[PDB]
Amino acid sequence: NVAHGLAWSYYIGYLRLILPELQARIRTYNQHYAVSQRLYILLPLDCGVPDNLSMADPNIRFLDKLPQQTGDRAGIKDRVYSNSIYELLENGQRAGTCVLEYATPLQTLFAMSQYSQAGFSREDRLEQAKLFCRTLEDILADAPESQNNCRLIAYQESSFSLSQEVLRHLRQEEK
Amino acid sequence: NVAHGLAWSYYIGYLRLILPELQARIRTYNQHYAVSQRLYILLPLDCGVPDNLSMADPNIRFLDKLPQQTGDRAGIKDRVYSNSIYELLENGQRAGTCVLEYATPLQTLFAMSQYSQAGFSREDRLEQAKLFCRTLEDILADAPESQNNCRLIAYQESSFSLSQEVLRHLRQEEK
Ligand SMILES: Nc1ncnc2c1ncn2[C@@H]1C[C@@H]2COP(=O)(O)O[C@H]3C[C@H](n4cnc5c(N)ncnc54)O[C@@H]3COP(=O)(O)O[C@H]2[C@H]1F
Repeated sequence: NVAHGLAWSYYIGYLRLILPELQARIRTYNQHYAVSQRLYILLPLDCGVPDNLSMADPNIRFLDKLPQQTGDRAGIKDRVYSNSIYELLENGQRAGTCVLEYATPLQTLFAMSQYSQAGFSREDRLEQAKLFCRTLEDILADAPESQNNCRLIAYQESSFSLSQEVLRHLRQEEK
Repeated sequence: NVAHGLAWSYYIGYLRLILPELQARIRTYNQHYAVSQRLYILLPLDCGVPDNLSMADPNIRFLDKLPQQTGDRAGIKDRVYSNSIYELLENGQRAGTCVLEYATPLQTLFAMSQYSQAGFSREDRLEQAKLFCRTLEDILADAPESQNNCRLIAYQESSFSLSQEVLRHLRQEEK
């Protein structure tokens, strides 16, 4: 049961910090250049987390980075928190724009199954992925930092489109 | 037993990535400006991890940052990995220079004890801190990425000097 600590580390280390300042950083980018107002976190339950989001789906294109967020943390001066903005194509048309990224601990969970010393078996990846997604959902429900500033996209994979899955959450948000 | 996953997340997410390129980044800084050749990770077993290293000890002074390390990870373009270099004073004298930082998961472990939903009790901080330090030691022993490029400083706290503790590991390294 190591997915529980990873979910809390994901909140304590990442989301508790960037979410309060997130909507102010998006308004900064929009005024100089639109992008939706919340961060969309991808949660593939098969634990397949590609490093390059454009390879997962050609219709997901990188556009530009948000302004950086820096702070002194654990002895590191101005540790850099940056997020990438993606345009989601549909039938050759720009169907939306948002800040999109995977949940890094999912791949961190994936890599633990390879190492023998971790004691984490391959068969447990899906169960711990659901637990990570479920524990993260329970955290952000009571999290004061998250006031409708974050959206979690969880899915299981033989035809599938991540652009359509992301666009689904985008369209329903506009209502 | 959540400290086990945090140690592996610390290795998979951070040390597996920066250590292979670490010694090349130090040689870059030294040639333009010396600093020791390995990264010193602070592991206070009381789980007290200040954000500003200069507050922990006045004799630990920030000097300058290393060149950044960037890579595309989990959908984020050019995620920034940066480390701070510190000069350690002794009796008003510069007694050494090295890349120094705390282990971030230690504070991440510390914050989990506050939240009730985490199910992590305050009394377990010391035991999990030792387990995190011990599990991290077992990982870096078999880690091919770590070939004498990293040093772990673990300690327990009524007179104590972190500068003296760090300088102890520095002096013994030179032999
Ligand atoms: N660049 C860096 N400098 C210093 N230490 C770093 C580091 N990268 C990693 N580490 C160490 C390894 C450990 C687990 O690394 P991951 O497996 O990537 O899981 C991270 C992913 C997410 N996350 C946090 N910051 C960002 C960000 N800026 N961009 C995108 N995702 C982020 O939050 C999780 C918990 O973060 P943490 O700071 O509590 O623990 C980290 C820290 F101990």
